[PDB]
Amino acid sequence: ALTEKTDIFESGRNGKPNKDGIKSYRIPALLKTDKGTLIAGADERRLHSSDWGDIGMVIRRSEDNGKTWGDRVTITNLRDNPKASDPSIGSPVNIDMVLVQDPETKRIFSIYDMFPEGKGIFGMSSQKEEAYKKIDGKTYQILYREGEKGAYTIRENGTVYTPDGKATDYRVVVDPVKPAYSDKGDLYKGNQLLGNIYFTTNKTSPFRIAKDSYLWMSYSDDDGKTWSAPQDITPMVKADWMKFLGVGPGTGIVLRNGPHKGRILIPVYTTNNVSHLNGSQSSRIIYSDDHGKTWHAGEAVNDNRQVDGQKIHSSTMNNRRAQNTESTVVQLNNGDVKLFMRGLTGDLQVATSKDGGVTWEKDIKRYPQVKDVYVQMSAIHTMHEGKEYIILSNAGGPKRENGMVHLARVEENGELTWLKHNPIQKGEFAYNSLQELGNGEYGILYEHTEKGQNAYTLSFRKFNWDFLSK
Amino acid sequence: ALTEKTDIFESGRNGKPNKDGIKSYRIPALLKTDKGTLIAGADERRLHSSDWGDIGMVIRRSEDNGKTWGDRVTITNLRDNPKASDPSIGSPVNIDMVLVQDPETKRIFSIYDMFPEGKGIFGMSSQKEEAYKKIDGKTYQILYREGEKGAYTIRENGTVYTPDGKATDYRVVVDPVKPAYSDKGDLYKGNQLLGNIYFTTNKTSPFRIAKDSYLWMSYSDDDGKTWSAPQDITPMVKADWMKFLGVGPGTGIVLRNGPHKGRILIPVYTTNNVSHLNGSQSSRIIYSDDHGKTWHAGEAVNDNRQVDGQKIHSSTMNNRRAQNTESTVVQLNNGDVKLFMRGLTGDLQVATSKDGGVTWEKDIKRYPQVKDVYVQMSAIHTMHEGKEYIILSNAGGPKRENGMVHLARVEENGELTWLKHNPIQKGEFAYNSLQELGNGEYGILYEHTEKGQNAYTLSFRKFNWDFLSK
Ligand SMILES: CC(=O)N[C@H]1[C@H]([C@H](O)[C@H](O)CO)OC(C(=O)O)=C[C@@H]1O
Ligand SMILES: CC(=O)N[C@H]1[C@H]([C@H](O)[C@H](O)CO)OC(C(=O)O)=C[C@@H]1O
Ligand SMILES: [Cl-]
Repeated sequence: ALTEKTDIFESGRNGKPNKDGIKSYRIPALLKTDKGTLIAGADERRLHSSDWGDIGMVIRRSEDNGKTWGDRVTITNLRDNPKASDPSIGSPVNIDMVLVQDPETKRIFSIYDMFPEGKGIFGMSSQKEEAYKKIDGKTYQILYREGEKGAYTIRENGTVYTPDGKATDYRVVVDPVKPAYSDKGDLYKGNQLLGNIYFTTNKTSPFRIAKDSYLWMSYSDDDGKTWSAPQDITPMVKADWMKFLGVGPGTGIVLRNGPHKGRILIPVYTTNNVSHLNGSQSSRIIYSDDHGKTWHAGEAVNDNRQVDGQKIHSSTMNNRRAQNTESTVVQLNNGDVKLFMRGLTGDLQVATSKDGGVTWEKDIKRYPQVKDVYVQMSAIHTMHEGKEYIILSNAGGPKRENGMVHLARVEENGELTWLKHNPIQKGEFAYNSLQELGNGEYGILYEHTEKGQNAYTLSFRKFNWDFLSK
Repeated sequence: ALTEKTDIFESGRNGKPNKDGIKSYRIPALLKTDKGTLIAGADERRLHSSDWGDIGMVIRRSEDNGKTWGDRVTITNLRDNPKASDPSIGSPVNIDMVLVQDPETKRIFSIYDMFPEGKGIFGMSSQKEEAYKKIDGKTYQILYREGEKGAYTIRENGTVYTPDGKATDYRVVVDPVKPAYSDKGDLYKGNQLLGNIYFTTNKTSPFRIAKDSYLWMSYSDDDGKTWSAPQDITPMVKADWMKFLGVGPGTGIVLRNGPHKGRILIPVYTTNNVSHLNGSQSSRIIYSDDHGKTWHAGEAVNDNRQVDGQKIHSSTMNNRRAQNTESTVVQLNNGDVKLFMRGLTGDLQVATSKDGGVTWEKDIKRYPQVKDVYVQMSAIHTMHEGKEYIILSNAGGPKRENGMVHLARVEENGELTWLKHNPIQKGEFAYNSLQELGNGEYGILYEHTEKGQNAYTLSFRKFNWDFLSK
């Protein structure tokens, strides 16, 4: 059996905003917390549906295990540029979240992309501006002044600082904010405002950050009810050559066994300056061994990998077919990590790691039993009456439609046997996130539209083992 | 006055190897030391005059102000691949050197390029191979093993470690090297010599280093009679995005003024993976503030540089004309650093640093009164009775011909106004290196051909100044 859909994030209708003024909801993430709570995350795309604009990172909570859901809690929404001529592209952007709970600390992390005002990924500059500087062993974000060339950093209490190293006070950027963090990056000269460092057009202040892709994180210590101010984790994980670095949205994992047990894995992907979105999309994970304090980049699956007798690297590649993008991560009972990667083979592409996410084996396994129409997927480990299984959910196709939940037995070394492919949602079907619910039940937050819904409405369903196996 | 042609590094004739079977000599570097000694350095290009093959770093000394010269002392020459099916491209390569002396320590530095077997610069791999890896960092050089993906590292005493971090113990590379350092890189299984980590063709050992460009350093404390084993400085200065990193050959300086007195400046240039040789050649310096122990990279002249309306970076640029390659550096008495860069404008190109070679000013000064036929140049600071004077020497044109010596008056602001341009050599003329001999006398080692000489024969000329004035 399978429950009827419960709509958790309701988008507007026929191009028009909903009751709150919001046209679109988008990128689902679902988390089952130690307290038994269900946390549902999404992009709140106010006016409109594209991969940019006024977008907030929002969650909702359920305590009755998915029956009823509380209020929308906004984690982060950066304030729009009020003097931008095109308001649909006139806001700093947060986009795509990953959720994970550290089982030791009970801390819940939401990691998500950040772009200043622009078209977030489809609006990146073709030239690099340095985003960060290491002054005397400490890393500070850079600022670029109008007309002037040179450093400018952000130190101490948001006190700016000239390329001279002179504490040119008057100037402060806010980073211990305050309201719902919409005032992050606000620039003051005195007690009076001015502008915001994430503003790109028609600026009322002289300072902006570098035009780049960024990676932010916020945490909750009260089961998802209140969230910390965004931590900029970018410099810990982003290399000099990297153009884009963003999350593979959905739900991350904590390793439960082997010598790296307790390691947090967050799926991510990069583009390089050689081919950007045309032929360099490359999956990897970032990880933390200290309960979310510091983060590190693992190697890309495409690093030192052989395609057609020629080795590639994610920093230099230009090959459309060899890309792998958004991914979903799972650990086996034998300690292996499997990375299910969105790609362009029409097939399920899977990478294998032996050292817990850092390095990847030579070959990408392909399963013709599971279609991939170039859309996000979620997969989870689950134990049923002995051993062992993985549950994977994505569009059946052709196109982003006919939602499928696929069931595989985990064999031996460490092989997968696809046992059944059960339809879960007819009509439009895109992004989705699976969770184990306890007691042989499972949950899913997925993208789907009906009856003129804008794109997308995010909906929840429970199901049991019978729905999966017969 | 001007002294007649005095050859130091004699090339061959009409495609014949000279007395010692060395067809070609190339890339002059001239240094006068603390004891008054002159050092002349060259590419010992044994097999041809191309930018690859079997090349040794060699010097010849003079105690008598360049009257007569001592014999050849090989700094470094890596042994050839005896199994390579083409000897002309069948050797690990060293190429281009900078000479410089620390005034306080008297240590003389030779900084030069290195490539494994191949066409060094004209034969670089299309895709990135990681060359180094931090482990409890601790940075080690990577080895790749035929048939396998995965690190392999060179650790203590040259012991090869497996990608897992297990000692192969058996496998070891020669790091403290002995002979002419010709055994550097040799790979052993115990006392069994198998091959060399710098060979890339028809290999006899299982391991090779990354196909990349490297930057090596040797030093002598005995005024140039013996030299240490090559030190690999690459990982201190070469960023991840960099394809090529190599020196602007000739002679370096030490800062004598300002808040950075004692800093050693080595001119270098980089390429990127977007356009490599076709549009990315970018001049910068590397420097040492601790007497040549540790090195750091300065920012490129092309970093955040407004050109043709747009801002570029050395890591992302594709602009042929905006390139700046080999360069020579001088400090002014007001503390400014000037960088004369080989370019493709036909003009002389000059950039200014006000923080001792790290950052560069918005603007590149073009001096039409001075020609540049896209070839290396040489410049030195020199006081004579007044203020302030710089000598710049290069080709006259059209083509690599007519050795010119130009003089400029260093104004206080501090621009420079050119006074006279005097021919020092007729015929075909290319690379050169200038020094200050004292008593208002100057010396120049340069590149020249006559009587069917293989190119080049590298000749010396001593003289002032009435040549410059009158
Ligand atoms: C940060 C961002 O833009 N993420 C978006 C992603 C990305 O643009 C694409 O993977 C580029 O190749 O595309 C999609 C999509 O519905 O297909 C949704 C994400 O919101
Ligand atoms: C590292 C190296 O090869 N240096 C060479 C240099 C280089 O190829 C060029 O600067 C690329 O544009 O070319 C020349 C030259 O004929 O002028 C001489 C140098 O030996
Ligand atoms: Cl602003």
